[PDB]
Parts: sequence; C-alpha cells; structure tokens
Amino acid sequence: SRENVPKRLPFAARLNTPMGPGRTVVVKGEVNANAKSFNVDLLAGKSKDIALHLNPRLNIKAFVRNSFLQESWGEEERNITSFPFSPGMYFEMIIYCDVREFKVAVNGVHSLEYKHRFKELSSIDTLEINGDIHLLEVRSW
Repeated sequence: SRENVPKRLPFAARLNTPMGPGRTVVVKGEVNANAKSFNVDLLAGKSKDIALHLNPRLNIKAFVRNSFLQESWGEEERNITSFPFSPGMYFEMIIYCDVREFKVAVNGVHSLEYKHRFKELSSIDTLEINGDIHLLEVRSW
C-alpha cells in the first residue's frame, strides 16, 4: 500500500518513507484480556539496529524503552507519569519523529519523549510489532 508493505502477528513491515522529522507512525489495537507484554520496534532494516524499542508491560504496568545499537541494548528508560494501557481495551499509540527525539502518545495523551540514539533517521525504515495484542491498523505518514 501507500504507506508500508508487510514483509498478522508477529507483524513486520517496510515503511514506504523512512523516518525523519514530521513522520508519524500510528499503531491501533486491542490489548488482550490476559495480556502480559507487547512490543513495537522501529528498525534500520540493513544493520538490524533497533532505533526505538517500545515495550508496554501489562503485568507490571511499566512502559519500557531502549535501543539496540552496535549489537547491544543500551540503558533502559522507564519513567512515566501514568500507565496508559489496560487489558482488553482498544488503544492508539502515536510515534512522532521530531528533530531531537521521538514523542510517543497513547490515546491522545503525550506519554514520553525518547532522545534519538540512532542518529541516521532516514535509515529507520522497518516496523515490527508483536506480543499480546490484537493489531487492528497501522498508519505511517
């Protein structure tokens, strides 16, 4: 399609346009009633570096973020001011790429910022989604 090409869960897709300031990726889904965890990753398809790993942990109500670069995970980022997911419930997560950071919102509420660690934004071209959700729609504009 116009925005990505899968390459339903686990889900992997090549973004038609790579990331950069102004780019938005939207994941719409329903958390499983018995969910423990799910993951949304933005990857550099070539190097397989993970620029942004997003992991809502339903079992402990934590929202963990990290990057996998030079074949190692970095320092986990965990601070939240609320946990925006709940089992059984529909959600919309917006990943917005800004100049210095990603901005992530859930259900229309700003949730976190993640300072870019992988700096070559135009090399981020792959989206992977897996875990304890029913994936309903992915948008990328």
